[PDB]
Amino acid sequence: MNTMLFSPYTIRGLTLKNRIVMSPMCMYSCDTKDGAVRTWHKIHYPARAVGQVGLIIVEATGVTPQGRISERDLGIWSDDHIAGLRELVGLVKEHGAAIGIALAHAGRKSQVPGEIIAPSAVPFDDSSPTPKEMTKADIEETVQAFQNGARRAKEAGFDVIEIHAAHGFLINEFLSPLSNRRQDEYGGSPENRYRFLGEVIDAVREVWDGPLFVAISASDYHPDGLTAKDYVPYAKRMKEQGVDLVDVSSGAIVPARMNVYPGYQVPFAELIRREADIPTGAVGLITSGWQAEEILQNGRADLVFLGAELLRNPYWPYAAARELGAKISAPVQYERGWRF
Amino acid sequence: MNTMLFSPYTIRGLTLKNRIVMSPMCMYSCDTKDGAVRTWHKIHYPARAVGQVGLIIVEATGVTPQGRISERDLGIWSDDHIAGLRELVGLVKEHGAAIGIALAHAGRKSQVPGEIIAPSAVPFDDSSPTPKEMTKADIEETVQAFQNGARRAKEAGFDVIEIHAAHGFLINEFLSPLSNRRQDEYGGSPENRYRFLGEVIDAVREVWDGPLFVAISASDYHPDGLTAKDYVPYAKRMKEQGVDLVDVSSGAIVPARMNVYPGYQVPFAELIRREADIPTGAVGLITSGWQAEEILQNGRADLVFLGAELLRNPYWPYAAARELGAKISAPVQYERGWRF
Repeated sequence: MNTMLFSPYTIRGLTLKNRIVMSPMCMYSCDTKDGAVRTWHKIHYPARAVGQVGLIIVEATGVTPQGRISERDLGIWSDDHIAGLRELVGLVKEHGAAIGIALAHAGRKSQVPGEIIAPSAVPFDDSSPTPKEMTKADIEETVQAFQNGARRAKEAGFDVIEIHAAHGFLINEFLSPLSNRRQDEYGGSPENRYRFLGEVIDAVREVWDGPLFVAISASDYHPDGLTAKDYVPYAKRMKEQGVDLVDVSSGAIVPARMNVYPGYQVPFAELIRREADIPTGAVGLITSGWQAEEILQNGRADLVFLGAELLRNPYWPYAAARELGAKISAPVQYERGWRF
Repeated sequence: MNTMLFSPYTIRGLTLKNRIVMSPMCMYSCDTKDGAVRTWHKIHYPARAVGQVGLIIVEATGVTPQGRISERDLGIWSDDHIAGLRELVGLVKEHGAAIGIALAHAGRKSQVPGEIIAPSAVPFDDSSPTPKEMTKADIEETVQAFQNGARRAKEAGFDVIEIHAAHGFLINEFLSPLSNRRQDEYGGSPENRYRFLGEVIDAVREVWDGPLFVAISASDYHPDGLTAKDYVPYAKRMKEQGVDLVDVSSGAIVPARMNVYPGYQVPFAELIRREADIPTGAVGLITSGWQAEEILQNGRADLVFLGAELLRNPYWPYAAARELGAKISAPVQYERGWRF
């Protein structure tokens, strides 16, 4: 009847109607290949809003055309993108939900034709292009791209920003010593590997005072790589720098074996939560409403992030609320249809 | 593995990918009160298309402003409506589904301010306005409105048209002797009560050669009213007149007791099907994929029409296909998410 999953959650001054969040998931549907928002996105994202998702994070959006994963990604490297994005914001908020955006750079895992960049000139695998080692100029400009992305997102009317430092992409690559072999201030030590992310958090916080997430991969799944222990100092640092919540997933820095099963990334989300004393978001194989409730109720995370579950059902919250016997607001058009 | 629910179904030359159909359900979301298509409709209808519904019938659309149920309904009484509707058609078809529209007149059950019309000047209940008995001129013009609605729907690019003669609305009111007390060619006998619908089917068929549904209420649930027996001659007539399928629901002509339970309108849909030798669509409380499969497999109907089920889940076909272990096409963006 009276559950935690469907309880409000305030981040800074922004209040989410529930703890359900849509994770960023690339839709590869910018057919115009210019980072533009499209018909697809205007159907896809508000559908989850209608289904009572409390916070919807728009897919990894490239801060530069270089930093796209693919050519068919969304972009925010130009003021021309603000209008497309502002409409998307309107269409999602109109139907109840809050909206965020994952500012992203794909680093050495970019599949865009041409030069791709990374902290060190070291490919993802045997089959991947070797990226260009970044100059201090490249670094500064990339931090600047992130700041501009944030400025644009603010102007488009987003409620939340997520700095995307996960899944083997640029920022994640600086953090992991597998990929960061630099011998200047940006590599070589725990504090140095953090600096890139740190300057991005500062750079974004200059132009944006709203709710701020950071996505991480808490484990590299590699003997010589990082583990969730390593992100505890980093999360403590993020807290001081003003990061409000940590979106805790894992993996994808280098090819690796991964044991996948229900809530397999929850203990990462909890370790960072308790040890760094910072709010976290759990993600990855959260099927039922029951399972989400246990996560929140046992202080494992503060928001449950959903992925395929919301691709499989955009109205998953209604399904979960039936399963938990909870009362939630139906759009007025579906009140009688959602017979409680 | 290999099921009937997810088998094609060709009507005239139009082939539906499966037997799933979204029933027309009024959304009361024309806030501009001018019959215009709106943001709401452009999210609502393509969401079900994305979820692999084979045929989506747009809500009861008023052929005149008088024939709206409410002021916030969709309309098709003007050529100005063609553009709004053509876009909606585009947004639904773009994402796989076929699209239809229920041409509607609300008769004496209209709640629009001003004059409402009916075959006889007899209200719905004690609490309802008394309608204006229709002149032969009124009749002709109403048939003409229906024809124009069809012409516009064709021009907007709809694949299917449904003449809405159900749920106690205008055409249904001519058919039922509860509501039709006329003593001219339009009332008094079984053949006379049919004539209004008959002239509408002819009038629509003049301007439209595509797939044509007719919605009926097979039972008035009243001792002196019609029963599904009575719609067998009428369905035989509809067949000759070129009607391709009959959308068989029931009730709502006058206030009445209704026993409601799973597939409670299926035997209506089957009687008309076998006895008139015409394709039918079953509707009303069809929860599972299992239950839909039995209907199709035992020749009870040819398409299952869905209502609240699709308000509760727009991707119900995916749910049903999991339940039946059937292979269906996911939009390319959700292929991996819909892991089969």
